[PDB]
Amino acid sequence: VKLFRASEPILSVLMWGVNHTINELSNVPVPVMLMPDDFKAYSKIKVDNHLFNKENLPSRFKFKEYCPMVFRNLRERFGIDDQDYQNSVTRSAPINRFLTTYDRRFVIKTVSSEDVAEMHNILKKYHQFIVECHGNTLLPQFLGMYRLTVDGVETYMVVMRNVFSHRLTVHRKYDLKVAREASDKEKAKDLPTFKDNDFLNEGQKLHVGEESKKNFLEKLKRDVEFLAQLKIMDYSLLVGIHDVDRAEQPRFFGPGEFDPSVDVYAMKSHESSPKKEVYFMAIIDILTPPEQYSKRFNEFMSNIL
Amino acid sequence: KVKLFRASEPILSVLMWGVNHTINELSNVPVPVMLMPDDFKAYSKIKVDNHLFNKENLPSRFKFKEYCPMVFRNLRERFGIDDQDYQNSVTRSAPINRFLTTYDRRFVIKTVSSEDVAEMHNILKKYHQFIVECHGNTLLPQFLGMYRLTVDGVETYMVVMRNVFSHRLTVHRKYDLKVAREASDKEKAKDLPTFKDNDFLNEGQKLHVGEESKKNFLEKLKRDVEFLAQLKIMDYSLLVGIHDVDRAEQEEMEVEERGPGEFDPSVDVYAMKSHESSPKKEVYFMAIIDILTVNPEQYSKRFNEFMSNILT
Ligand SMILES: Nc1nc(N)c2ncn([C@@H]3O[C@H](COP(=O)(O)OP(=O)(O)OP(=O)(O)O)[C@@H](O)[C@H]3O)c2n1
Ligand SMILES: Nc1nc(N)c2ncn([C@@H]3O[C@H](COP(=O)(O)OP(=O)(O)O)[C@@H](O)[C@H]3O)c2n1
Repeated sequence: VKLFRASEPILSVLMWGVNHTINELSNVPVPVMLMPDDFKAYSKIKVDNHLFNKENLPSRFKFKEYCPMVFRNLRERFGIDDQDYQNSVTRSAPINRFLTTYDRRFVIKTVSSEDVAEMHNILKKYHQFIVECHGNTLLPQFLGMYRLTVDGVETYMVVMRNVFSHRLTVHRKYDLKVAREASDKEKAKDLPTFKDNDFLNEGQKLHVGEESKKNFLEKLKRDVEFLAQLKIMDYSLLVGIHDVDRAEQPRFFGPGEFDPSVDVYAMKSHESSPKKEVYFMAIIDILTPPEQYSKRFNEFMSNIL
Repeated sequence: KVKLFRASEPILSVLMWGVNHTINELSNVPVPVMLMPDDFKAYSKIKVDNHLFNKENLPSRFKFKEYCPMVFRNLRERFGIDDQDYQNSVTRSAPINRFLTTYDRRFVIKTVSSEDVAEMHNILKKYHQFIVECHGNTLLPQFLGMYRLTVDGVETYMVVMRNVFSHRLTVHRKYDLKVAREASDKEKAKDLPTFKDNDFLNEGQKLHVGEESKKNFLEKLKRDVEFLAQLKIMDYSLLVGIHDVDRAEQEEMEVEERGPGEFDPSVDVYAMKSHESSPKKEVYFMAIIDILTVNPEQYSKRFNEFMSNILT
């Protein structure tokens, strides 16, 4: 029995709605191809119960899913099974607006109306790019877009795949994009989002060796050249470090052990490295709309190995 | 596994979608220890506005409303009907025939008026109490769900109930029994006509069910019609259908050119096998119908006296 019991009611609706839309979709055949109307399409349901099923859901709420055929195909192209997607959203309420599924596999971010407009303006070219690189990309991986209405207030959310491991703790984090640095305020939280400058003054490097590095650089170049060819900028590269040794301090998951089909942004450290670490790296914040930025970004990221 | 909801008309496509949706939603709702009064005033409503999406068989825009869903789910249980069976008979394939039956001939769906829905509401508490007191064994209609469909801004009310006839045994002749009424020359020349009382009397058909079957039938008919009278209900009928075992044998064999008279009382719940010493081997289906509405007490008495006189 799925009760959709959640930390907040909007989360109960998110769970009900992803459950509902994924079931609905399972009755819609998979097309030979997507058509242009699939990029202008939407699913909308309005719920007015009365003295019924009110234990965990509101009696009245609205759920809208944008481009359901497109995002279903994207999910497939990212290797994500539709029932797995549904289970991570509905088996248990998401947690900590910014959320993750109970199982830490997927991320749910509240977004603006404008960001939705921007996702639409870029969706056809983004889908075409996803297919051209066979799902192997450092860009955000959008798995669904939804509009929730509960108490006459609309809330937009985008579900995408996590950059970090769903099982390996990320010990330090950096956000790379002038000069930007972390506040005495930011620096005082548990795991701070340190910006570029503080990572430079710290002097950490990531040794992945030539073989890994070459193909990684290939993929980063492809992504930023695409984002430039769409005149998008102010995007960042998010990078997280996991120290196996620190993690140390009946089937047992091993130390620094992970599944690359699941933690798709992860890389093991090279043999010639100071500490044994695992790294997660991917591009973020790509919905706020120059080409020159592509150049500075790629050169910046280039000098770490 | 894919359900397409393909139907000859959009209303049936919505019917199938809605029974599917409501039975699934219900599957996440715990089954209560008992019903509460709010369950008799409750309803579920969904409104669907798709756009350039999922348009092959469903309208892009439609609404579906289910009345007292907890109650009809309990009724489903008390009639021995599984919810998964219910949804499958309605949604594996479009129903056929407004008044229609599911593809598998198990269940019947009748359009009704708004007033019929109000009347079902006013009587539902006492009807549920009656169903539970008789452990589901009754000749009355067995209501399994009540729905309101809106397609092209038009509301259509529908009641799902169990078929009086067998889902496997062919009904060869049928009557509607309650002054004097008979079947029209229009009716009398139709495929399987609805013969009224007078044609049954002038024809002189009788039903040989043997003593024990007759006695149990008359006992439950008395309980049922006293209930309907205690509800000041009238204009209801007794529906009667005849299956000739020997004829069914021949017509299976004749389609072959190009057991017999056995049935499941768990499934064909209005059915009765013919007495051992009976001219022909027959099966009978009999039930009360049309109860969503000169004196009701006299109606009960006369109805019971009449129907008493058509059995052996
Ligand atoms: N005795 C009783 N108890 C109830 N609990 C009950 N419930 C409904 N009925 C009646 O049937 C109609 C159903 O559609 P409703 O009219 O209710 O549908 P609703 O009111 O949402 O919107 P509409 O105005 O667009 O139709 C009602 O107007 C009544 O005529 C009820 N009757
Ligand atoms: N096999 C079967 N099983 C049932 N449960 C069942 N219930 C009702 N019928 C039909 O309802 C109508 C009476 O109901 P009513 O609306 O007053 O007359 P019509 O307008 O339809 O002529 C008649 O056609 C009955 O034969 C049924 N047939």
